[PDB]
Amino acid sequence: SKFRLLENVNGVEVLTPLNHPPLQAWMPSIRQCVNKYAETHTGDSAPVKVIATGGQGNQLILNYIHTLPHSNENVTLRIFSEQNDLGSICK
Repeated sequence: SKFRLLENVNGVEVLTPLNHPPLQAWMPSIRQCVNKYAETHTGDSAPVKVIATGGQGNQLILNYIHTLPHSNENVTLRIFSEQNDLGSICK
């Protein structure tokens, strides 16, 4: 259950399990998703981290984790490589 840091995106740690396969190809999508998620989650409600997994086919799982007082905002989201609804999937 140890994570490696793919990237810090505007204060949000984008993490993946230590030995998870490579995800670099998803980074532009992940960055857009984090950008859009920040639009509805600011200040104390900003997520601490997002765990990225999957992505070996056309689907990536992003788990946004908040501080404990804001853990009711934690979400698992699924994004596709081809589809382009990041503005509405990532709120």
